[PDB]
Amino acid sequence: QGLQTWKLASRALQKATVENLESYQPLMEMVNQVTESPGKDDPYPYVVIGDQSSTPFETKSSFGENITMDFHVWGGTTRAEAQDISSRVLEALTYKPLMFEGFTFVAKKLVLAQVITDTDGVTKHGIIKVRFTINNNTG
Repeated sequence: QGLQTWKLASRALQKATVENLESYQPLMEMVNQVTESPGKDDPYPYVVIGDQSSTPFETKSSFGENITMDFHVWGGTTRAEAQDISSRVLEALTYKPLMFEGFTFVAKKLVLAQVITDTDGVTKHGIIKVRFTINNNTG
């Protein structure tokens, strides 16, 4: 009953994560574009959900006991807005706690995204990588 009882439930946490993104009223006034991949050519500031680089290779399965979700945000302004888009997406992510209908997973990962201003004239973008673990998933 507890072998690989996730599968569609783990990816449905991305739907529950999309439910904190749709339930969080301050984020929608900041983006016109919270979408699950389509709308990459839509107006700035805005966000698409997926993965970064050549992360899923041959299979799209994050080892065994893990659920993985990445968010890619292009605001395109200055240093304060990159912390506001990144803090607004994580503030949504724990605004309403992550549960799916009989299934619990906890956000347990170590990452960093740095906000910087360069002399060469670079854009401000936020790349967010989140992993949720079923190991001690109390719920």
